[PDB]
Amino acid sequence: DSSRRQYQEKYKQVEQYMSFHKLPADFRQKIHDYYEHRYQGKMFDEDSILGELNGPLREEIVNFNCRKLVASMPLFANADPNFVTAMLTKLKFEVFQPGDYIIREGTIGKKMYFIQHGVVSVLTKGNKEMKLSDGSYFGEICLLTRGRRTASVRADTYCRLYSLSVDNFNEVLEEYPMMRRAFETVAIDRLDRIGKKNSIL
Amino acid sequence: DSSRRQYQEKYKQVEQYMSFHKLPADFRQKIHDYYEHRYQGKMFDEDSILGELNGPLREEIVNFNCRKLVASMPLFANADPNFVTAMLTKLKFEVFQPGDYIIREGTIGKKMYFIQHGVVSVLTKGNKEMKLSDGSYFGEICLLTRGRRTASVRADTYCRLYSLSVDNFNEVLEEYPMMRRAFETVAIDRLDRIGKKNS
Amino acid sequence: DSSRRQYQEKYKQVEQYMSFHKLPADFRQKIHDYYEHRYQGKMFDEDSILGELNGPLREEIVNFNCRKLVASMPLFANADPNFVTAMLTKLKFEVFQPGDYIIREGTIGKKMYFIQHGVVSVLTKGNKEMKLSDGSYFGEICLLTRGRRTASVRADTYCRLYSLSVDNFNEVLEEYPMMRRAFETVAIDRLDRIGKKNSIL
Amino acid sequence: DSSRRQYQEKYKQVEQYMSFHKLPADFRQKIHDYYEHRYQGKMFDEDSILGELNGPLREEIVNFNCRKLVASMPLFANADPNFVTAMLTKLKFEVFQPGDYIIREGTIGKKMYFIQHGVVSVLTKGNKEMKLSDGSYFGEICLLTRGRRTASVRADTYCRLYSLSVDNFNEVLEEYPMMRRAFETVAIDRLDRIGKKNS
Ligand SMILES: O=c1ccn([C@@H]2O[C@@H]3COP(=O)(O)O[C@H]3[C@H]2O)c(=O)[nH]1
Ligand SMILES: O=c1ccn([C@@H]2O[C@@H]3COP(=O)(O)O[C@H]3[C@H]2O)c(=O)[nH]1
Ligand SMILES: O=c1ccn([C@@H]2O[C@@H]3COP(=O)(O)O[C@H]3[C@H]2O)c(=O)[nH]1
Ligand SMILES: O=c1ccn([C@@H]2O[C@@H]3COP(=O)(O)O[C@H]3[C@H]2O)c(=O)[nH]1
Repeated sequence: DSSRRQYQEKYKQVEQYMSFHKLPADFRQKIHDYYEHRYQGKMFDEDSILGELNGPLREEIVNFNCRKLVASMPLFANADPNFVTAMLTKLKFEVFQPGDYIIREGTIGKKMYFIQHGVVSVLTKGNKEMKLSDGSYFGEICLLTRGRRTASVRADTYCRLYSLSVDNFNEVLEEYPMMRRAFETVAIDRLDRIGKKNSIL
Repeated sequence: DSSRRQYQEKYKQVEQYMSFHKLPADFRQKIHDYYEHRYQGKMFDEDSILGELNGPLREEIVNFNCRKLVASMPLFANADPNFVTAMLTKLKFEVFQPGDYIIREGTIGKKMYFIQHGVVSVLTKGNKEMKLSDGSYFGEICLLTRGRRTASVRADTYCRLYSLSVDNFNEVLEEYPMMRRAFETVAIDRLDRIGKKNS
Repeated sequence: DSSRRQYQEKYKQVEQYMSFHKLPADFRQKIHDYYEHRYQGKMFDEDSILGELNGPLREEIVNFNCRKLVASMPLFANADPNFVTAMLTKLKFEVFQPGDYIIREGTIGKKMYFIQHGVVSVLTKGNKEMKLSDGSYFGEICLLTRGRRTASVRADTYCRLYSLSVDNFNEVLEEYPMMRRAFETVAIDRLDRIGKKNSIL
Repeated sequence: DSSRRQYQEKYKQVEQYMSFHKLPADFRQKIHDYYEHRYQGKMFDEDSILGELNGPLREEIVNFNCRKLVASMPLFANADPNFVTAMLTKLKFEVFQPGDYIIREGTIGKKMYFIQHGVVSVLTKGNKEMKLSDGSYFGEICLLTRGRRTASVRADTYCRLYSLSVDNFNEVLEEYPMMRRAFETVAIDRLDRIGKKNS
């Protein structure tokens, strides 16, 4: 209803914005396709909806909303239910298109990504490409070690991801410190592959 | 008028959201019941409204609105009207449904709760249940001690509660440091019952 | 136009809010009278208007908007034009009604007030009442000394004031440090009256 | 469409505000001219729009939108495309009218400015004027040195400028510390001209 009307009205705005800034045709279609895949014809002010509720309802919703991600992520498959719930309530749903550089090597990293659906290539200067898909995560090394992105990460298909900010990452880890090790273990394997023998983890 | 219509429009938007996210029907009904009890057909941007006023008017409005809560609460009984006002200004209104766990034993606590109307059960592994009702509060132990929750608290009825965050709690206690003692006395008696001591 | 329509629509909301919370009749009329005196039938999103402009236009507007206050305040009558402009751009216009306690003794003070128009009584426990009016300011002692309100301040008439927050106060004073003395001088006179011989100033 | 109407509705609201505050007619016309040049009949919540997108799309859009600025600016000439993107992401678009003092000698500086289109005069007490135009920047000295503005800068034409705050400047320079040198070199040459040295 109004959710569809909000999609339509906001897409209208986007169109006007693009025409005003004279974006080329190919990019306008890309933006079109992004809205369609990201929102599917509906837009909600989720933060204001969830804000209207209480903690327990909010908990149940984030838990059900992220059921697919939870299922496919062994980090989550197995864990303490309060840890999961704390993680989930901080995640931000993001959609990426084929070709997008989600992460650029050498930049400073402020977030990590969990793959619900899609395929990404990890491109490290100095090494071969490798691929990550459903139930993998990436970007954890900068959150753990606060240095620079050790590789680029590029979407190969439409990717539905959930991002976590560094500050949120540390908020959750200060509460469930025993869970840090799980990230670190994955991080050490990846650092080993790219020739960083790394004690900090 | 527009506030009844704002409720109507908002609840349709919630229905649309639940359908999009494919939530199960009984959850959908749970959510419908929550809105009915929480908002009772009307919605307001209270932040926008209050923010259009001045301090004296907001103070007056908060005291008036919480006059029943305040009279029910022994904490406010002997108390400085400025401490009362400081507290009220910082409370967030919340409603819970029967069987909701407001608090879970073992988790980290960031808020405490005052009861305006309803009954809750305090569920402590290792001890008998106890009930709390109108004008008591709970959840204060982790705000004082920064430990884990010592008990679960479950809504037995519909509960209308006002929550106070740990940051606001400290702020107002920084301001009225004589009032910390009242909370400590209660906390101490409940720690005694569950066989705990804390220096 | 829409400014009047926004007043009317927002006053409607207020009315609904009050009926819902069952406020008594006398207080509803007080709120009515407040809207009428504060807004005069018009409402603007000033922050969004001023946000649309640039610095120089913004400067000219705050300067003209506060012409009356500037005129009647010797602190301002005389001062460096950049200091004034910096002060003005931080002030918040507030209206108070006869009987209002603007400030309560013993509380912690986070703002001071400049009187554009109106009369206030300063009520110190332990001393006689005194009055302040157009071109006076009050509440400066807590901003300077960060302790407790040394007296209550109650509106006797409709008062049109401009408030300044402590953080804004210090922001401006870190830039124009030579202006602090002016507040301190007034503060010392008032502290003397209420029996606080005070070196901190 | 709605963005043309948003301009119309917004400008009526500005007219209402100016009438309420009793601003003089020529100021009222000044403000009318500013809106015409700044917004050119359309208004958008760019924050809301961009915020609906993702990082890759916002990056693409910012680079596309600033392609002329970037090509005009020698600072970006040899530069890492990630440093360029970091900077662009932090710029705020601003327009000034002829005779506006963008900066006043002697005041405290919190921002610097890049010129996309227009000419400014640099007015230094004690020295001859100089002009700056498309692709130069100014106001960088106080961002580096945290002193007072060493000169006034006045708009001679309509000026379309992008501003960068001191906090954002440091943030991006924290990230690309090799780029600080470029700003220093310019700053040093301008300090030389006004007979100043700084260790
Ligand atoms: O051989 C490798 C090297 C790295 N990576 C990922 O790429 C990410 C880039 O950002 P980051 O450096 O914050 O985290 C990195 C890892 O998650 C990988 O999966 N396999
Ligand atoms: O015997 C008992 C034990 C506990 N309680 C309450 O349950 C609360 C759970 O969270 P918390 O640990 O921060 O605070 C606790 C108290 O407010 C109680 O009333 N009686
Ligand atoms: O004899 C007196 C005593 C005090 N006062 C004012 O009352 C104010 C109360 O708040 P404050 O303590 O932050 O600042 C105080 C002064 O500005 C006054 O005008 N005359
Ligand atoms: O001879 C001169 C002197 C100065 N300037 C510029 O004017 C600016 C004024 O503010 P600021 O002091 O932060 O930075 C200064 C420079 O960018 C210049 O281009 N040539």
